[PDB]
Amino acid sequence: GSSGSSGVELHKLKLAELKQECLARGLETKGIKQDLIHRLQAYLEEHAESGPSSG
Repeated sequence: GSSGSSGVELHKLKLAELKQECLARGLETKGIKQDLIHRLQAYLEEHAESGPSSG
């Protein structure tokens, strides 16, 4: 409505948060912050729910 935030970003999440997400998903919680995020994004894009059909 006002002064709100529409859209979640992994970056915002801390190292502990990123690792937690990977654990629940069942991915490798190894590497650094970038490693966790990169893996999360790759998985999201691959296991995309809605079609990319943009426009």
